[PDB]
Amino acid sequence: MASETFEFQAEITQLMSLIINTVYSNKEIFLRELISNASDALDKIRYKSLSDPKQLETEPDLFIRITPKPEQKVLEIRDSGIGMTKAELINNLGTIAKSGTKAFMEALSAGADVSMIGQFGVGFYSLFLVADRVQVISKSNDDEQYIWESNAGGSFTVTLDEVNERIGRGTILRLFLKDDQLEYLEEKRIKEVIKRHSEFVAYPIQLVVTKEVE
Ligand SMILES: O=C1CCCCC/C=C/CCOC(=O)c2c(O)cc(O)c(Cl)c2C1
Repeated sequence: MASETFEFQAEITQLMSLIINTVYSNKEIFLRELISNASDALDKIRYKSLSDPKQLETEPDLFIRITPKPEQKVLEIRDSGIGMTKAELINNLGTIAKSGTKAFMEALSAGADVSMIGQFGVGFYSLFLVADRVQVISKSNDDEQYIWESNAGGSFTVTLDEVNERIGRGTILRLFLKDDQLEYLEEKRIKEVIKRHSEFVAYPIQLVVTKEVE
């Protein structure tokens, strides 16, 4: 419907502007960070299900799925984890977080690997190494499906989702890739990045491949 607009906490803006603009070389690290977050969200629904198995029924399969959408210059990273309510999207992604965000920027001013970002709990924002815009589409068992959208630029929107496929339960990160980062639409490239840095994941990592017949 109508979107609601929110202001990012200043430190999150600071972190994002730095990441979207950085000339840091090893931009592929974004995928390990998002796979790690997906795995963590799956751990949470699995754990919750130990005492409330009905929570799994909205999506009984536990998976991470990567879907390139070349025409739209989009890469989607989906999980069937715990998901986020409207309030959780606003909370987890924009208006609070803090969270080692300041400490990570300080570690950068001193020379840390950008690749250390996950150790500060803010690996999500590494997506701006390869994307200039993101939609986070999420469905918690506790709320309706919502879309959080950011272009790294100070404000974000949250909208009740009347436009995307229903996700049973979980989260899609829909990355709108930069024009010079379209290699991450390629099956060969995605496979190599996954295999090298995400070796001990307990859930299947599914790659959606679209190919012409004959
Ligand atoms: O806050 C988040 C991650 C926090 C660190 C991982 C712990 C999991 C928390 C559950 C809620 O997180 C999510 O659903 C979730 C996800 O599935 C994939 C993502 O890429 C992101 Cl950014 C999130 C949001």
